[PDB]
Formats: sequence, C-alpha cells, structure tokens
Amino acid sequence: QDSLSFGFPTFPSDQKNLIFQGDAQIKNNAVQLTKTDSNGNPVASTVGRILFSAQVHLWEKSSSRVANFQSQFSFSLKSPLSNGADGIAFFIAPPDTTIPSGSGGGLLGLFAPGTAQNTSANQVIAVEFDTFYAQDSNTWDPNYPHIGIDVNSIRSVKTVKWDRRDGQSLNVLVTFNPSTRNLDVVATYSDGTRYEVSYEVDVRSVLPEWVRVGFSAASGEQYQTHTLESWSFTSTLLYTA
Amino acid sequence: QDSLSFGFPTFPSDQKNLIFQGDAQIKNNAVQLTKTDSNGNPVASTVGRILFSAQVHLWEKSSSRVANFQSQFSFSLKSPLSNGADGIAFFIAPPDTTIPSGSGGGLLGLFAPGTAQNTSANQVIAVEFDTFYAQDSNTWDPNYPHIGIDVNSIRSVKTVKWDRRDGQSLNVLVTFNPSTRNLDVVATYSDGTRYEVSYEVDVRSVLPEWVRVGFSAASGEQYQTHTLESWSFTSTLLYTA
Ligand SMILES: OC[C@H]1O[C@H](OC[C@H]2O[C@H](O)[C@@H](O)[C@@H](O[C@H]3O[C@H](CO)[C@@H](O)[C@H](O)[C@@H]3O)[C@@H]2O)[C@@H](O)[C@@H](O)[C@@H]1O
Ligand SMILES: [Ca+2]
Ligand SMILES: [Ca+2]
Ligand SMILES: [Mn+2]
Ligand SMILES: [Mn+2]
Repeated sequence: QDSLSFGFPTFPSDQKNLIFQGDAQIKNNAVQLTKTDSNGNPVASTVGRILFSAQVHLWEKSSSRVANFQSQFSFSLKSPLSNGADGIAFFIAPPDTTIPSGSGGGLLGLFAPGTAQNTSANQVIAVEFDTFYAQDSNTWDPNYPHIGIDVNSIRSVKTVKWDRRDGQSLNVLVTFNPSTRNLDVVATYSDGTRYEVSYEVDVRSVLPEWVRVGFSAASGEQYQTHTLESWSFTSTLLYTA
Repeated sequence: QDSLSFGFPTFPSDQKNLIFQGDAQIKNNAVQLTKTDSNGNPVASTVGRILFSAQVHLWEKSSSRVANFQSQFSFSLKSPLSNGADGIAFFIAPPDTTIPSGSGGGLLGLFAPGTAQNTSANQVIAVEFDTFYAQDSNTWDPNYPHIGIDVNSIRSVKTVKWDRRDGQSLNVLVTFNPSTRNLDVVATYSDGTRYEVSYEVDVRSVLPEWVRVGFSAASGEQYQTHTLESWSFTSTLLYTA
C-alpha cells in the first residue's frame, strides 16, 4: 500500500498484529518492554522490543517517491533507583530485524557490541530516550540524560539534553518530511516542558524500501520499567521533487 | 489497533502485505484474481483470493465497541464469451480463512458445496458481483446478473439487478455503520449509472472479534478476468449506545 495508518489508544491484552521480541509483553493495557517481577517492579538484565506486523513502504525506487511519516506515542519510566537505565527507543529497520546478540544495557537492544559504532554495518534509524550515561560503560554518550537521533550507530548524530521524570508520561511526536528530509522530534511533559531535536537524513541511503517500525528498551545493571502507553502511526508515499 | 487504514491506488508487483491464495497474482499493476494465459486471456477452472495481512479488529466484547469501516475499490471484468463467469466478491472472514475444497465456479471461492447454503456452518460476510446465473447450476441465484449481500450463505440475503459491462471499471463503496447496523453498498460506472443496496446486520453475531478482509473470484466452465484495480480500507472501533 502507498499509505498505511494504525492507532493504539491503549494496548489490550488481546493483540494480533504485534511482533513481541525478548521480554516484551502486555500488562494492564500497556506494553512493558522490559521485564518486571510479580509486584510490577523492574528487574535487571532485560531486553524487549515490539514491531507492527505489516511492513511499511518507506520509499519506492521505480516511482522516485519517499514516504512522509508521523509516529505519536507516550511512555513512562518508573524505578526505585534515581539512576534508572537504560532507555527506550522508537526505531525503523529491515523487516527481519531481531534482537542482536549481546545488545543489552546501553545498546538498548538495537546494536551488537562489536559493530555498535560502525555505521556501514548497520541499517537502523532510531530516536532514543537515554537515561544512563556513565562514561565507563556508555563511552559514546554525552554526560547527561538525553534524547538522541541514531543513524546506524549507538553514537547519536544529534542529541538534546533531557530530563528524566519518574512516573510521568512523556508525549512524543516524530515526523519525517521527504521534501526537506528533516526528521523532527518533539517531546513534552503534561506541564508543557518541551524538548526538540532535528536532523536531515536521506532515508533512501540508510534503509531498504520496505521496513518495520517499533520500539526497543533494555536495562543492564541499573533498571527501570519502560512502559509504552499509546502509539499511532501514519505513512504516505509522496513525489519528492 | 483500534484503528487501521491502508490504500492501494494501484498494485505494483512488489507486494509485502498481501496474502495470495489460489491463482491470484499481480500483473500490469493490478491484481488478477483468476488465472490468465500468456496472452492475458481468461481461462476456465480457476479460483483466487487476496487478503490484507494485518488483522482487523471488527468488534471488542470487553468494551462493547463495534467498528465503523469503509472499503472503496474498483474492478473490471473482460471476456470474449457472451456469458462470462463467475464473479468477484469483497469479503470479511476469520483470519485463518482458506479456499474451501470444491469452492470453484458459482461458489466464488467462498463456500464448500456441502454447506454453501447452511448459515450455521459458515462465518463470512461478502458483497458479490455475480455475472453467471444459469438456473440449472446456480439454482440459488435470481435470473439475471446482480449485486448481492451474502451472510453465511451463497444464497444472498438480498440482491439487486446489475448490468455487466465488459472492460469497464466499476467503482464500489461498502460501508458499515455500527450505530444503525447498516451495511451499505453503492456502485457506479463512469457514466454515472448507479446501483445501491443495503442490509441491516449485527456483525457481532456473524464474525469473530478479529478478521481479515480481501477479495475472491472464480471461473468454472465459463470464464472472464476479474481484475482488482484499486482498494482503500479504513476501520475504527466505536462505542455503540
Ligand atoms: O462457470 C459457470 C459454471 O460452470 C460450471 O457449471 C457447468 C455447467 O452447468 C450447467 O450445465 C449449466 O449451468 C452450464 O451453463 C451453460 O448452459 C446453460 C443452460 O444451457 C446456459 O444458461 C449458460 O449460459 C451456459 O451456456 C454450465 O457451464 C460450475 O462450475 C458452476 O458452478 C459455474 O457457475
Ligand atoms: Ca546510554
Ligand atoms: Ca452465480
Ligand atoms: Mn545515548
Ligand atoms: Mn449470486
């Protein structure tokens, strides 16, 4: 299809079009990307991701068209610790993507340790909400919590300082305009606190024509819940001239 | 997802979200439901269907909601014969639906001979454009080409006279309003000739909560091509009160 849209105001337990990977699962009308105990508390060493089953036609070589897309979602992070880790990310990747071996902790379940910073060995665009930046284990991170745009590397091409608020939902809008090639990210808390980060990228040189979209999250030694509360997505192929 | 939408203005050969069954395949940017030889001419004894891969949430028992949906599509039929057969149908059925054994010809690839008219043995709602009505083989049909609404039986709950026009595209809009429980069908030819038929049906008592949607066509002894040219579909769960 030239156009595709879907919306999950909430996540009922009965799902048919979601691909669950790792520890991801539905809990109380929300997607818990990372594992939690029976009490609902976060645990260490866990990775989980979800992808929508239908493939998205990002670009078409034969017609010279590139899709514009918009992804709106909200999530909350909760943790008994003040330094919860590791973060959640919205990502776009080839349809057969699976959790890379050893991609836990700071790699957010998106990159393999050996090639995490090799831009020619990966095919992924992600928007990360990174809460852990210890320079001993996350050597690629700026020294503060941040939102980042990742293009084939865990080392963000662009970041903006961000504030982690335990238990508060963050509303996010990610948009891509093929006319300008700008990938824009706008995140806001209910009180109006806003964060913005943008980057120009030619999706045609990074990802294949058909892709799958979803979310990934992980916790290494430090932990926190990564709760996806709602998600809507829309994409439409347009003539880029 | 509570809401799902997709649009195929045309059907390029590179498809990823369509389930092809029987002889259905893409040719010349359109879906040829029934088999055609090397010259593109229709052949006898063929059946084919396509379904969109993502499942549609038709209704939700826990929230008492039912989907409002709209399916817009266009197709054309062509045959050297004076009596092209057998017809094409838009249908909604359980996710695991497959072509029934012996469902060829007048059964349109939707029903099995033994239970074709047994309503308690089927789970399918379809809108058929039936061009073959020989009273000796298709005993259930009115004696003329027609548009019919089928609910768990090949014997339409309702039919309206229709004119088959060789090589001309018919644009169809099928809508379901959960408030009134009305399934409306409006079809038009490019010269403004219009056909309308409506039926009140509670989809909750006919189909499961999750279903797949698609098209089916067949040709028995007599034949014609059944070409699906475009298709857009949208569904959204709504409160019924
Ligand atoms: O695809 C059409 C039809 O094919 C299969 O039925 C086989 C034949 O069954 C009967 O003999 C007739 O209906 C015949 O139709 C011809 O004869 C009719 C009466 O002489 C005439 O009205 C028709 O126009 C035609 O010339 C069928 O060919 C079987 O697969 C059916 O399900 C299917 O609908
Ligand atoms: Ca980090
Ligand atoms: Ca018939
Ligand atoms: Mn980071
Ligand atoms: Mn009929």
